[PDB]
Amino acid sequence: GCFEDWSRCSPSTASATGVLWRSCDSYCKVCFKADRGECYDSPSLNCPHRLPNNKQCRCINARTAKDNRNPTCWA
Repeated sequence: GCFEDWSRCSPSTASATGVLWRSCDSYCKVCFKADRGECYDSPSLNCPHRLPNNKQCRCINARTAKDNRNPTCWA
């Protein structure tokens, strides 16, 4: 139940702050030039916003390595 990054590709809980929790589809898209991100949440936790754990995603069909060309890839 850690929704914020899980929300990157799941339009439900529109929230983001600081790190932005861009970890999933947003990050995989531009950085590893993946096809999509799998926005799942850490099921072991149920955390209500400002989820400092909620950086968890698979970059599907990631075509590149960690890349720096995008400001949203700076992390």
